[PDB]
Amino acid sequence: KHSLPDLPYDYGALEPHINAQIMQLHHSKVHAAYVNNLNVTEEKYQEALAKGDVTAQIALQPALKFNGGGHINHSIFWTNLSPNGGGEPKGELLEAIKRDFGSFDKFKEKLTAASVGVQGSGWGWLGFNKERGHLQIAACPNQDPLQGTTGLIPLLGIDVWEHAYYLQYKNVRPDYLKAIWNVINWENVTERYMACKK
Amino acid sequence: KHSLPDLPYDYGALEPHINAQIMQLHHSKVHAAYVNNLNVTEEKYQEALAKGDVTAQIALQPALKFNGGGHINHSIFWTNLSPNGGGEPKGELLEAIKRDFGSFDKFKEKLTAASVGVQGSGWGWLGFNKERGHLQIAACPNQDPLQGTTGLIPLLGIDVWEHAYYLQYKNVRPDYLKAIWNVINWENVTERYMACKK
Amino acid sequence: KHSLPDLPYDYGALEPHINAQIMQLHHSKVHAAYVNNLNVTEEKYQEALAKGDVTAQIALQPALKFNGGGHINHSIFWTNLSPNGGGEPKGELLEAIKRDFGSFDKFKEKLTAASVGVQGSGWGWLGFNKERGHLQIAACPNQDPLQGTTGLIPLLGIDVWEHAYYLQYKNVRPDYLKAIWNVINWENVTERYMACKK
Amino acid sequence: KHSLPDLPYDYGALEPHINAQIMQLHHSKVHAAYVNNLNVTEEKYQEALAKGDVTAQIALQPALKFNGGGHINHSIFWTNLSPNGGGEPKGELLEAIKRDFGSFDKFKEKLTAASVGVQGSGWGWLGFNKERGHLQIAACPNQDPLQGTTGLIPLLGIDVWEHAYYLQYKNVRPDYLKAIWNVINWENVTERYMACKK
Ligand SMILES: [Mn+2]
Ligand SMILES: [Mn+2]
Ligand SMILES: [Mn+2]
Ligand SMILES: [Mn+2]
Repeated sequence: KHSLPDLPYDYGALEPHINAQIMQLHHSKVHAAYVNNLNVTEEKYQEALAKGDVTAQIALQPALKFNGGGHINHSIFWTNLSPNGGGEPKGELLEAIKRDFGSFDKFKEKLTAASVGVQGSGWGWLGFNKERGHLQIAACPNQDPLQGTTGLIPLLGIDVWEHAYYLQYKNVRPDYLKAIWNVINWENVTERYMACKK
Repeated sequence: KHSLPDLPYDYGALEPHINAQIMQLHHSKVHAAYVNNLNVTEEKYQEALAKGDVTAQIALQPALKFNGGGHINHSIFWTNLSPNGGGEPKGELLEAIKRDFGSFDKFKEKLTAASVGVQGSGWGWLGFNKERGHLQIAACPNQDPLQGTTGLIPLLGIDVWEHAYYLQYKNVRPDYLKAIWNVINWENVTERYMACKK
Repeated sequence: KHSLPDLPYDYGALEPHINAQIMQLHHSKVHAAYVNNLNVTEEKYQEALAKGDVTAQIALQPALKFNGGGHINHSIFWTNLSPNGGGEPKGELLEAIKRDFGSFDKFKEKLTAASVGVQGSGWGWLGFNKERGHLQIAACPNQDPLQGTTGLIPLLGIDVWEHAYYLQYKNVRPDYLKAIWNVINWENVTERYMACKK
Repeated sequence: KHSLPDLPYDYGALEPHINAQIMQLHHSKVHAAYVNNLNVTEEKYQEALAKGDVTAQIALQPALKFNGGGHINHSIFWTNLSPNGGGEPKGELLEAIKRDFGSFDKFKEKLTAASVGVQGSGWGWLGFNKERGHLQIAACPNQDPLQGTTGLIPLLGIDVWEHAYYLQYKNVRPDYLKAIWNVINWENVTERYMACKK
């Protein structure tokens, strides 16, 4: 059974960058629903699979990708943030960012560009391309997860669904992007990067 | 030059169903941006068309559908609402709804179902199918407009992008759907229906 | 385990409308590959689901929909055709057609148009909408199956992938559509209709 | 007005790798139809844009991308091939390849895989990412053009629509891919590369 992970910090720990109301709803309501809905969807698919009902399996795909991706995405997202986040990464991760994007600041502009560019709901990602052996930026629609749909290993995700910023930044998504850099947990992003170090 | 239409009522005229803050931002900020961005996009396409630059024309499609659809959708939406809305339609429109959906209440449940079912950003629509000569319910993603992408003539649209309800109803989209029925301008929906009366 | 069904007739039974080379290749190579790949994909999904590996489940969706859809679609297609087919249907089906499309000829026009309209690979379908309780024509891309993706019940499908007609009709898909009417198994289409209209 | 370019060689010049019947049909019928439909669609767009008819502009997008993309893609494809082609490229291009893909053979493996991987109709491409300043392989569905939809610059395209190989290789797309390497115009691919790498 999939389960809702606890936040690594309190709901108001990312203030004033992301306020407590957004965090509380985002975790206890939005993420929570994806987990429960994912479990329900998985149970329906085992039944469909057991009966060899291909039509049912296909009909369940949107729910599985949506709720499953929702669980995958938010689980990573919480770990990507920290009250003591911000600044820049060091060592290998930093060198890779410099190598692949020119400089840390350029990288921030490129991931900001990808995140602000999402039309409708979605996510901006810094991922790792195993085949090419380098970092790569990508944007995903709705809850479509990065690895499941592109093969890239997620390192840092920026949720740009309106439920992630509208209460506080209203329609000005760039203000939200501006603020989130202050709470990025580069320690976690570095750990995920080193995890694909092969 | 496309322009931002004035609202047919004040920003707080739909209270308590849709609060003033949502309306003020939705119209003066969200719709406004689509109009300006649409004008910019159209100007780029005339240049691309004049030079016969097919690649540029294709690259501009997402911006044109997104901002153009945004303008089309919101323009219709404002006219679909009224402080003195609610209740049920009469005459032909009502008979068609009964004929095509069984009853007015069933119709409300079906359009509610379509609207709540949108994964991510989008719209729920009651449209008119000219070929079949009957009403039809459809859901559209992001700002993809009803007529431009399905051929159905829009009669009533329900915006389910989070910027349309999150500030007030948070993650509970069904509460928003529950409330909006109280401000539907059936007089306008009837006018649009009679407009395809041929 | 899914299996390749035998054709209900000889590979050259549909001559001269659909030649024997196309039929033999379509059944013994094309459909067979979808069956094989479906079995492979389904088993990978069994493992992924057992491990609660959401990323793997999602990554397998394109292969499951494509190959699963391929199996569903071609299985129905073989039964929709017959060496003694052609002409028009009778009874309730014919009544539904004239009623929902005006006449049999207008119906041919609509389904032909939907099939010829597919850009790229896909299928044209005459289906049954259990919700509205009436017939409905739809087009599906690649191997996306009718019921699994639209909820409509398949009654008659027209495969417009190039492998279904290139060898014989070359780029003239309209000639292929005109010819296929001569081999439609209306008896089978009637069964499928009476089956969901109980 | 867009025009159908003459082929840079005889229809049977690529024998036995791609037969003359496929070449003649592909150029004189398939590509020709895209050109004709593109001109028709572009003119309708001129009218729609002049009237500020956003709905019509949006409704025309599928036809413009499909036919416009068709023209762009096939125009490049003819130049990427040659009767005296085959072998490997030299100089900077070859350096970029081994560098970005490991070796020429690994590159063939990657592009072949991308091309054979297309489910339904589409293209496999070796492109140039001006942003990262390196080569990049991508697959595009139907006639969606490489630059217009991904921003990457096309260097070499492999058409994997069934009309490009069914007549000769039947359902065995891998045999088609193996054969096409013998006619790649590396001289042309080099030009396109040096052109965007200025
Ligand atoms: Mn979220
Ligand atoms: Mn809106
Ligand atoms: Mn087929
Ligand atoms: Mn082609």
